Amino acid sequence: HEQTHRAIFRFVPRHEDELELEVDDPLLVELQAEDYWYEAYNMRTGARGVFPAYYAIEVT
Amino acid sequence: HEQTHRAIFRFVPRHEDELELEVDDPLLVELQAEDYWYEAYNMRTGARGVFPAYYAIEVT
Amino acid sequence: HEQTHRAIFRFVPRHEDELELEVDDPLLVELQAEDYWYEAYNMRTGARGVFPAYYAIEVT
Amino acid sequence: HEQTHRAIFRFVPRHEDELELEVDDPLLVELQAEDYWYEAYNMRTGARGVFPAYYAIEVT
Repeated sequence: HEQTHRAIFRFVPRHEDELELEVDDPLLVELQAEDYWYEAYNMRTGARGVFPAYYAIEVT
Repeated sequence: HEQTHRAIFRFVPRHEDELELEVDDPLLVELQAEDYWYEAYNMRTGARGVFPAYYAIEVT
Repeated sequence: HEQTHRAIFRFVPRHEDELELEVDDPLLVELQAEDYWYEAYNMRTGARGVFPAYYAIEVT
Repeated sequence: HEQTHRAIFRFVPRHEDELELEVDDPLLVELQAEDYWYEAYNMRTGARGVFPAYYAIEVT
């Protein structure tokens, strides 16, 4: 589908379900959990996973 | 010992080693890992654990 | 229009085009430049100007 | 002399006196102005200048 967010901080995973993030990485957020994590697809690396909500910003 | 940082965003753990954070929580960071995670002690809840570096700011 | 961000750090200008920021100041970001600066309107002081991107966070 | 801080956010100048910053750049802060700006020397690029205080953290 289409790009919803952009990563603003670098995020390096420590757990299996976490998604790696480079700054300015295009993201397609598929779910915004109630516990403040985002389930998304990294369009640069073609990878799915979760990451802390504050590491990304919407693109609008 | 003494307070080094202050949590600025709310962080809810998903993994055993992660530390829960409320906004404005006093933190005593014991280690600043090279992969961008902080090992700290939450002075409000008396709990140890790790969390994403950008969720806290130094107090000076 | 409506509030988009919130200032999180105190920012005191040094140049004519920079916008003064108090912590927790409501901001209406009108443009997110590609060089990492934000052109915004401070709803508390009714002033326009630019400031470093990391000094504000979206409100959602 | 010796390294005092580390840049944590990317900073791209807009004015002559501002100092460019890459994330994790070693900095030798020479002055901590009262208006929240830092006059420093970037040890990676060998350049002097000023930048917003919150973009760097001490190394201790």
